[PDB]
Amino acid sequence: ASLTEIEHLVQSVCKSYRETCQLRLEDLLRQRSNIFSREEVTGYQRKSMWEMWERCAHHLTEAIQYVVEFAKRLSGFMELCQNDQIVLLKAGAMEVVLVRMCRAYNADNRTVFFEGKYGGMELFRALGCSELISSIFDFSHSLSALHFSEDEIALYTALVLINAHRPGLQEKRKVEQLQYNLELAFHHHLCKTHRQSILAKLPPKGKLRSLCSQHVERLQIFQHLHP
Repeated sequence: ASLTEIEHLVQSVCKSYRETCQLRLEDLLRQRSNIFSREEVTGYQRKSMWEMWERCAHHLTEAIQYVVEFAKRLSGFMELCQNDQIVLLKAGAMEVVLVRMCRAYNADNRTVFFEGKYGGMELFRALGCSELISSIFDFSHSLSALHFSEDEIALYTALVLINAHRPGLQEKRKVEQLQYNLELAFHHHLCKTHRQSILAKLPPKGKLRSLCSQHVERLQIFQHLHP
């Protein structure tokens, strides 16, 4: 690539994220004062695990739909054979959703935006997997402390998805090329915005794999019996 072709890649990835970000950052920030009351929190905790599951499943499925639309607008993604488009999304979609969640999290009171208001992890008590929920909250708290910009999220999440080492890739070389060009873009933008410092602060890549694998294993247990 040439430097202006890289800048062009950046701009495009950043626009794709803006068009598929699902909740706009301005509206999340403005809602931080809109917090569940103790009686509303009690209402969630009284819900059966089954109802909580169904709600969580619906919001996850919505989120994944936006991630998929994002993938589709990354240049070169749609020219990949359908097998590899599926491999990459199967592996990385939930990982991207976990990263996107940091935008909806308030590290000042450890609350997340859920169904219209902010609430703590105790909102989710009826699922009975506090270990998992607290590690999700802990991961988002780790990310929020970086003060991730919109564009940083865009570029980082595209590299979450465009990863040549996922197994079953039928055109591993095409994916490498796209990953390479997105890495150049990412590192270039960090230089133009003076944010080189965040690279060494990003989650160990295995961190997201390992958290997503656990998260899916809970989802697995809920959406087998009773889809």
